[PDB]
Amino acid sequence: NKYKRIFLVVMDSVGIGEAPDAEQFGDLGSDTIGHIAEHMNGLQMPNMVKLGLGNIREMKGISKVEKPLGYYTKMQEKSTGKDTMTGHWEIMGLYIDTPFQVFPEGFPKELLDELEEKTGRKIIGNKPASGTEILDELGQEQMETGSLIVYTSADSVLQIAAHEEVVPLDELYKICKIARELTLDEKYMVGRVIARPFVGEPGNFTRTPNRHDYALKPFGRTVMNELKDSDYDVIAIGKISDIYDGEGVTESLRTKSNMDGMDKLVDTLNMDFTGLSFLNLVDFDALFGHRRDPQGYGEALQEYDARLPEVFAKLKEDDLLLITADHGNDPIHPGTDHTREYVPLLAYSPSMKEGGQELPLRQTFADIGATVAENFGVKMPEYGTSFLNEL
Ligand SMILES: O=P([O-])(O)O[C@H]1O[C@H](COP(=O)(O)O)[C@@H](O)[C@H](O)[C@H]1O
Ligand SMILES: [Mn+2]
Ligand SMILES: [Mn+2]
Ligand SMILES: [Mn+2]
Repeated sequence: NKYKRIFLVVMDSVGIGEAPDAEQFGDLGSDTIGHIAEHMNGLQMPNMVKLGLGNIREMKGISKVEKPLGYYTKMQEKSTGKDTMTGHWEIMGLYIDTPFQVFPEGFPKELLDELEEKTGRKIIGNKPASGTEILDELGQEQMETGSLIVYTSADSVLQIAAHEEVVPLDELYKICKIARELTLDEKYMVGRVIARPFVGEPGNFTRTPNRHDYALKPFGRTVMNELKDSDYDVIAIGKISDIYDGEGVTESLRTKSNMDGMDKLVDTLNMDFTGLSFLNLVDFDALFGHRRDPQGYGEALQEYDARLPEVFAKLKEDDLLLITADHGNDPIHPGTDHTREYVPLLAYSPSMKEGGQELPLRQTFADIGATVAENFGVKMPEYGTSFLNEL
């Protein structure tokens, strides 16, 4: 093998400008990093600059360098969707024709009626809301009627909330399994069905740790699947394991923030393993992208960049670092959904003694999976062109 360990970092939603097909998604003028850089009056990311982020595209405070540490380019998404599942599944060697849906006006009547008819329970709510806001509004009604609080977020989820003393956990889990079967439908395909049990009284409701997720498996066997079957290590950090529904994962590390995510990346650098370490930094998307907060987004990027020098110091000669994104989420853009954007790609190894160069534009996210697969000599994915030999 050329590289013993590959460390892949997904900076979630950190796009680098509108894709060629952005108009179809209503995403013209979208530019995640660029608008953040403009808002911040110059983004302070000297370590990403040294890798060659500005060499991909120059933005305010992000300039190009003569000798970048590693190789640089951007990737174009080939799959139909701009959601998290689609992005991550493509990265690992798949092509997804059927996009996952978001529901800013609530779920369609047809789906809710069929869920009512199958469960024998009424449905209240049907709108985007946080866990705290929806329980204060409809929690008391739920307790008194025995109905189900169905709600969503800015992402592709269907959440069902019910009181543990009123609706038993096992009954709530069975309802979510039915909801999962009904949402395996093109008209209303959700990425994740989430059980949201809660306890307490009107005025003081609290969500219990009895939360259960019901996700879909990737539409095809991934490079992660092939690595695991060939006895390689596949360490998932953050929400990576959940996104792939555990497929191809040998070990999973839970994180609570971006800084905690970088701590667990440092933990894997200290581990004697052979294979892939896979990190997702979710804060960019969940906290700032969807909430349209360019200031908080900007600060988070600067906080992330300041952690990189320690990562550079720990990388060995046979280690490869890959930094990318799964889609865009422009914090200065209409609505609450993601943006169809190019994603940056940086590939760095300390063994690159004379630095890196420009790679050809990656026509699919699957080029990463193809590179990972060729490196470890496992079955090549159906989609993607490896850039291993260019490095
Ligand atoms: O808790 P996570 O990170 O798994 O987040 C989970 O629930 C969130 C709701 O947030 P809230 O609690 O404010 O309603 C969703 O947006 C997200 O898709 C889901 O993975
Ligand atoms: Mn848009
Ligand atoms: Mn994402
Ligand atoms: Mn999102």
